[PDB]
Amino acid sequence: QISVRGLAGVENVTELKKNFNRHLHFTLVKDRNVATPRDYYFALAHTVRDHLVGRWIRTQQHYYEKDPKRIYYLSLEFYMGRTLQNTMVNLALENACDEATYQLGLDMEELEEIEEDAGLGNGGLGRLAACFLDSMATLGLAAYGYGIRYEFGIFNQKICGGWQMEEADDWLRYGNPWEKARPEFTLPVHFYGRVEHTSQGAKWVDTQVVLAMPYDTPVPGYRNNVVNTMRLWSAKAPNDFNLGYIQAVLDRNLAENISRVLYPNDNFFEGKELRLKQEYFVVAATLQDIIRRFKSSKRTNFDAFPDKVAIQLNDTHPSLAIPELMRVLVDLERLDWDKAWEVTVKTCAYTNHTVLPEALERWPVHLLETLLPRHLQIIYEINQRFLNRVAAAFPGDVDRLRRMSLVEEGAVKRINMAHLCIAGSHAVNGVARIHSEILKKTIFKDFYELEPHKFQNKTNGITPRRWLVLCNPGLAEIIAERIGEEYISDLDQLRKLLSYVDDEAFIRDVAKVKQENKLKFAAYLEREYKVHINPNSLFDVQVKRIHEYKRQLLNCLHVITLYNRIKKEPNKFVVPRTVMIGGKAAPGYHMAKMIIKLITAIGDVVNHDPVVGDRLRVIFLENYRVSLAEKVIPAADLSEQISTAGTEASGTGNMKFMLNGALTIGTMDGANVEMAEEAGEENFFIFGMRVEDVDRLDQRGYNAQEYYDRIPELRQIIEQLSSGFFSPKQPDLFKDIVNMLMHHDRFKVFADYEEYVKCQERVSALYKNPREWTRMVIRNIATSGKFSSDRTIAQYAREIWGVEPSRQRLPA
Amino acid sequence: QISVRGLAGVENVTELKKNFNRHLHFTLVKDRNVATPRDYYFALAHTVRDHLVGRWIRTQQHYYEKDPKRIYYLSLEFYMGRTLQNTMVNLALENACDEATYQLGLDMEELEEIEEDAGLGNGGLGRLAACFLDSMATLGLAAYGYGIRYEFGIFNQKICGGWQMEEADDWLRYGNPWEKARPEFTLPVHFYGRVEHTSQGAKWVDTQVVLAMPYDTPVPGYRNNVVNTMRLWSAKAPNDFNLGYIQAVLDRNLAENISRVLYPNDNFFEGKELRLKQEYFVVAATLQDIIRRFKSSKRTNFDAFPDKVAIQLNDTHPSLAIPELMRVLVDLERLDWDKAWEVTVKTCAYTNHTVLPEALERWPVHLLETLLPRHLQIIYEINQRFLNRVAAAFPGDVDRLRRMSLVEEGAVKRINMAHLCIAGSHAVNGVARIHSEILKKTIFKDFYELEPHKFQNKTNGITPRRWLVLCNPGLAEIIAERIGEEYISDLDQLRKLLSYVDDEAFIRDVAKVKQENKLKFAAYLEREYKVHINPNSLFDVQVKRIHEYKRQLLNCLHVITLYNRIKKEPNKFVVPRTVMIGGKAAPGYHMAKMIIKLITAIGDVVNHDPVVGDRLRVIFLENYRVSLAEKVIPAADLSEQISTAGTEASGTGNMKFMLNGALTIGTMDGANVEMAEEAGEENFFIFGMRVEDVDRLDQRGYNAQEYYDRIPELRQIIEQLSSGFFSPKQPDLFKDIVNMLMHHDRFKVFADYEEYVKCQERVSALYKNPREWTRMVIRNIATSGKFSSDRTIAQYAREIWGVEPSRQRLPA
Ligand SMILES: O=c1[nH]c(=O)n([C@@H]2O[C@H](CO)[C@@H](O)[C@H](F)[C@H]2O)cc1F
Ligand SMILES: O=c1[nH]c(=O)n([C@@H]2O[C@H](CO)[C@@H](O)[C@H](F)[C@H]2O)cc1F
Repeated sequence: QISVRGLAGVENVTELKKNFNRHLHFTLVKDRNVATPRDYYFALAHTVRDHLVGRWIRTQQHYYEKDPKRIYYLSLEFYMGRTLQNTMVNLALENACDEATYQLGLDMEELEEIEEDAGLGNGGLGRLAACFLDSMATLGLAAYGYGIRYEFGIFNQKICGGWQMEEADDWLRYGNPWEKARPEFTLPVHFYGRVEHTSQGAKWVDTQVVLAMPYDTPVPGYRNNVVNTMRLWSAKAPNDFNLGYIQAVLDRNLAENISRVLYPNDNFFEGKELRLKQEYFVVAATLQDIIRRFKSSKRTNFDAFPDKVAIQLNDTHPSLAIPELMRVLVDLERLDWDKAWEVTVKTCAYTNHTVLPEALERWPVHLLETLLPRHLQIIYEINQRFLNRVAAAFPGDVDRLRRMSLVEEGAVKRINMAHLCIAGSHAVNGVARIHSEILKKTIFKDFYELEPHKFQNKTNGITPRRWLVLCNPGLAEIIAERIGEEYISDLDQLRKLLSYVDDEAFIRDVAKVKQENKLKFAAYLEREYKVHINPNSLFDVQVKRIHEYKRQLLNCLHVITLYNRIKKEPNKFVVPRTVMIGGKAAPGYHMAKMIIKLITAIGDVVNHDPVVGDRLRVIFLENYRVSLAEKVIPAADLSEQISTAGTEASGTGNMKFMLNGALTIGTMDGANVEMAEEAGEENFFIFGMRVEDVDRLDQRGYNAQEYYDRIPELRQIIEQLSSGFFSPKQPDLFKDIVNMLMHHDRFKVFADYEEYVKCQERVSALYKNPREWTRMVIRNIATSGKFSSDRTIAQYAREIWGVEPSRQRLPA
Repeated sequence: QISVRGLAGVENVTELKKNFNRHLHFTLVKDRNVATPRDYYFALAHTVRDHLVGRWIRTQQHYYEKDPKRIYYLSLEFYMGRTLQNTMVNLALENACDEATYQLGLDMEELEEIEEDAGLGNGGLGRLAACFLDSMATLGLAAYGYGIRYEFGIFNQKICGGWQMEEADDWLRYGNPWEKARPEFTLPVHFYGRVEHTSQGAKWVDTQVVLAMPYDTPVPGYRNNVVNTMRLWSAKAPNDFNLGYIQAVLDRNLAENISRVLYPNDNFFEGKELRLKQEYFVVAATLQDIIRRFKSSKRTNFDAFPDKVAIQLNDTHPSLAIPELMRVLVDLERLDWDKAWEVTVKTCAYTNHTVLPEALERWPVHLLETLLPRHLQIIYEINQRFLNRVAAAFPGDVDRLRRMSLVEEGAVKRINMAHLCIAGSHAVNGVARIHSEILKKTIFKDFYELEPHKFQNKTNGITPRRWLVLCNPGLAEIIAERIGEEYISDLDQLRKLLSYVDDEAFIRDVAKVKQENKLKFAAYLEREYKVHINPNSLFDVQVKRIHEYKRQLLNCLHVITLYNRIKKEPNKFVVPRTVMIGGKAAPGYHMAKMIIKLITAIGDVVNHDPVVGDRLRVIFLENYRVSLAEKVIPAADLSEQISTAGTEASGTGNMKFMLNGALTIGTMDGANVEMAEEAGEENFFIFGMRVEDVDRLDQRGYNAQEYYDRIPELRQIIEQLSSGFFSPKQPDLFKDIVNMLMHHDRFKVFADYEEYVKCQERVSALYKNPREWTRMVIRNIATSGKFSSDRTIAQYAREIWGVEPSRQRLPA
């Protein structure tokens, strides 16, 4: 049908149909008379998987023969979404499978909807890991993603009576055709116990043992025949575990609970023992596997270890890799401390994802003492040696010594895991230019002064395979018609589109693709949720995890302003909008749960007011996840990126909207700054305080009452919330929200309100002129190239890992 | 190589090799360079499984079209063992696969050893269910086995310091290629709650829900292209289960624990709540599935239900089927009580497996009250109506009323599940002629008097596929050479062998096959256990679960007698023996654990005494299970079947030894009586008290001291045990054993000692004359035909289920 989806050759289609029928019969044990759409999905998945196998085997054979430096990406989260379409895209099989299934009397898009998301992450950090795996394979790097195979991923969100309810994400119920269990590579992991000192060093004894069983999932590169591996560990009890008899067998669950469930917190640290066990479990199994592969490659020369191994730490979650590597090298391999430390530093690098104090991992010493006694001792020794260096560099500066210590003093002694990561890594990076600068100026200032060479920036990116070709084939096609297909793995080529900004045909085509996407999404909503929207309205979208810093509340204030203005002048023309907000709240985060209730409560009033009509709709998008992002992002006109300046490290949702033809309303925060720089400030809707303005306000003290007193429209909204206008049956329902905004608002919602509302007026003004709206859109798409994760990964490769990317094809 | 293993045609072999390589590549994702023997096993298993699929699909299609009466065999145990070789035998693929793997450079027998036993049973009762499934498929019956998919089967037994240790049987660790998950047929099961009475009958409300997910395993018939189904249920929590958040997800384990582990008790009732949950879980899911299939076949006519459905209860474990069927028919389908009861009685039949009082299920009322409140009410109503019938038949007989009641009075009120099964079944059977007679004379006398027509006998049997063709191909072949292959599904044809009892060639061939089997087994022991035996000795074998009634202790007394006699006259000739005892003890059964220690302790003394040499060896066979039975039984010369008369209902191990060329030393107990009747008493080594003799001794009182006083050789053994001869470091180790034998022996070990020892002398006498030993063996094999489970199943089919067996082939 469309060019970018590849060839549908007679031979290919014939073979696909044949193998589909083989799998339905032999694999699924069904015939066409009893088969359901789910059976058909699985028959297709197995058929496509078969095409990965040969390439997967020979890629791994190639790495053994060539013996390149290996890259190990350690993460507690891999937010993968669905795999079927992504695999077809990367293998150039989409059109062929579409034809084959069509000839069998099946709709492929209907089959695609059956696959469960692999929802093994919370949001930005987890999705970054997924985009990174795609780019590393596309760039021919010998890379492995290592994580945990959670039996339950991020919860499914149901909205009941306007409230979030959580349901278990039982994603493995029907099986996972993509993974391959590798019980033969099972490894032991140790917990608890005690440390014994012998004539020949320390020994960690009397431990409890949990087995780590790996499951491997293929990661295909874009049309280069490279297939890399994501290896996820599952927890298993040993067979003599607890071994009255019945209870001992039932108690195996205690060991296996380690890999049971993903902690559903986003940008928030919870110091629970089970989470610490998860962090060590992934680190211990992964490091053993790395060392095994290093020894088996081509007495043991660990001096060359950093030449053949790079370990990237995604946040501090796998920070225990640092003392674990020291433990293995010193206690087991018998290297001297100084040599082991040199190897460790040159091997490890650390990526920071936030500056919010509540997100920083600070583990109580008493927890580490009980669970990991040898690691605590190693951490104390690292700290002593590090502080000896600080004292030599800054003699007499006693406060610097306490500020920089890995051990924090107080009520409970804690270990600062970020301090550990900086000390034990050769590179530390932030994830956008402004964020990386904030790190050097504020929270890691002391460390930057000691070791300036360690600090880098690597601006985040997204993969243009999932986030353009897959989710928006209509846009991919009209671009390819003009500039060819090379841009899919070289996104900077989108700049060529600048020469079409005055092209009347292109303008019409860009706008046509957006309309079609909006129609399709408007239909999706009616079918699956019985919600009814006007597809001719401006689609105003804010999708991301619910958090006070992201300021969904500022969006709510604007929505109520628009409603109040309509009620004041009902017969005045306004540009129609559909305001869509979606995202999950952490189950324990009360204020985020209250914000969801507020959004639905506003919808309850606005959507049923006869005077409003179809001029304003407010919709909460339930169960926001990767597969939903792929649907809504291509349909969006306006992307809301409105975090308080200095709080969103980078953002990546922002980049997805830019690539897909939405304009951005945003603060100068995270990557928004670089996006505006690339496109031109005149092609962005920037408003509000800059970081420096927030700093000034903090200095004199933020007083929300001042804004309430001086802005009549703001006062009206607060009075409506307080008096029960949006909750008639429970007048005081939103008291906590009002109290927070008036007395305890860390994120200064009122301070950006006036400029936000005015900027929104400018958006509505431009939308009234379709031609100029679309020309600005083209200027955004054309300059989105920098935000490909291929660019990001090439920078990590050259500046941190010391490896060269390759666009060269492996033989098919 | 050998005829009975089928053809190895060029086309077949070529295709098998091709598919083996396909599975290694696509299914296992390996090449020949990295593959292990386990990978090769799996590639073969998938290749063989592929051959089952077409036949499995069309068998189930055939039953839908023909709509025959369906047979449902309900059991908490299916002791299946390994599946690979059994499947090859039944499909006639053994020689072809042997050739194909040979050409690939692999040894098939080595690959077969990799498969884990499906050890989903304890012993005789569970293995009977497995043999029954094989026979039902071979006889073309539309039969389904229904049970629980335990994640952990019967524990693996390790012997440490002479003691039993238990390890978890993690049989699913590497996957199970034979099963197919069917999550689409998942069904809810209800627990707890309360009963509400409405205008329209009772309602069971406020329940907890557990999901039952089925897994289907194919059951191939012998070369008839029939493939039946064994459907095993797995427990799953619903997704809103318990739905702070983390704990709610972790607590799912509580629901899923229902299918976690097999209770390891053999002939012993333990009244634990979890076991009751297992029993209802299998019954509730199974009955819903049966009713669904009945409604979907060809408003709803339940009068015809018993014409299309038979439910066989394997012991009382699934007895809740009776009140569950009443519940569904009365509460849900709204039938009147009397009609529902008629349907229930005509549908259900019950098989009793023991008369030992400690094995009988008597559930406390308080347990049923809390867990299954509606079932308790239904049971009370069944009891009231049943007792009203008894009162009408036997007016004034008040003690009969209390004896026959389903409710037992006392300290704790209990429900007698055997009484429930008799009341609610149209047929009740024992499992050997003597057992069935004991039921009518003793424990069920009252019930027999009320309803004599209900009581039947169905003597147990074993499948000649697993228990001859599979485990003893050498014997199968020499038989086939003379009488053809038809006997494999018509075992009565073995009678033709009586005309070869004087055939010098046949005599030599029978003895040659035994020697080879013994050599192979003697080698297996050295390889896997480093134990060294003389293959020219008489192989004296007792393998079965460890229990006081089975009298492994009587065997021990004989062994010590032989040792003492040798020590008394060292230079006298004795027929050399290897005495082998194996079997598992229930983890909580102290006396059985002590018996295992005694056996190893005797071995410790006997096997290291230089004066004994290789004339006497005592070996404990570790981890006795189905796969081990297949190895040892063909190697045995003497089969020990020495339970106290009246205690072993039938036995089936006895039949396996008879078929495989061992002679039997035994009491007139269970099926031993019918075996001796078939072969002729002169061709059996019968000794000891008959049932009537045990009864007489009980009347005057059993006094063990009398035997100790009158038998000097017995006195010597007891003094050796007491004084610490067999435990020098712990002199009083066996005090409990001596005390039991002297003061509290329910099974009268001393009373059979003299006759047992004398009978053993007659065995040794015959073994000295190889030719006459072998002629007696031929007379046993030739008359083993009655003990085929094909005969047993044909009797169930005609006399209980009302269906006709068929040897007719389905199209391939
Ligand atoms: O716990 C966190 N969970 C999360 O999604 N993040 C996010 O990481 C993304 C990838 O770098 C960035 O784009 C965002 F700015 C950041 O908020 C940060 C966290 F600390
Ligand atoms: O719990 C029991 N577990 C068991 O193996 N059985 C056995 O059942 C076999 C099959 O009928 C018979 O051959 C045996 F006589 C009997 O002991 C009886 C039980 F009650």
